[PDB]
Amino acid sequence: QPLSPEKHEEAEIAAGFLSAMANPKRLLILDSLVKEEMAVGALANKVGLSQSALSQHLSKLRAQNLVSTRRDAQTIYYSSSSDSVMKILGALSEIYG
Amino acid sequence: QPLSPEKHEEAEIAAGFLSAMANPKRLLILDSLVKEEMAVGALANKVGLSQSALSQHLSKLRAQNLVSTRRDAQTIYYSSSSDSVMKILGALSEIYG
DNA sequence: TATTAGAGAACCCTGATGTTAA
DNA sequence: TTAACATCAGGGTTCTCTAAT
Repeated sequence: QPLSPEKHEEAEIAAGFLSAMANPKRLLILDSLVKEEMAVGALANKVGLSQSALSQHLSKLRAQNLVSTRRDAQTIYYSSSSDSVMKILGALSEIYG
Repeated sequence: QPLSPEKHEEAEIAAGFLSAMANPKRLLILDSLVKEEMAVGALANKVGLSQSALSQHLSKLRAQNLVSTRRDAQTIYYSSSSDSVMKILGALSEIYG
């Protein structure tokens, strides 16, 4: 028996989320943001990424609703309070010790 | 100030794994294979995939060592007994109910 | 059955241009 | 103007399907 289109739907969404997490630098980002608030520049020096590239990664994380922001003047502070991210990171830390 | 190259590597491996899982059809596949043994044809007909495409996806799953194979000479049976896969799927099913 | 090649799109960098607040 | 980010434009790389007269 073939799978019901709803299962396909679920798999599609889950895959979108996982894909948002399925990148090394993005993973480092989510780790760091889960543990603290950071300015984009500081993030750039923490994952060793350029401002443009990191801003794109952050945009893709925003696309999946994986990060939150607060504004102070010209500086934006990113953080992560996504249950999903913490669950996945938890599983990952259970796997690789 | 920046993350240690060791952390970069950890992130690389974890991201490689997640990338292996970050696909809808592949997710359905890993679900089905985690819960039972199946022949390639049956898999192809339950996830709504062609033989070639499914064979390619399974090739990628094998590349990350997320599945095992058994031969009945003309028929090959795929299965999954990776704790990591079950952890990620567990988290996913914890999220989306 | 697994392997190939190819089209079309998504990815992910660099570098330049936009947006927003002091 | 400067400062901190966002987004655009391009080009190389990677994905995932179909075709295999």
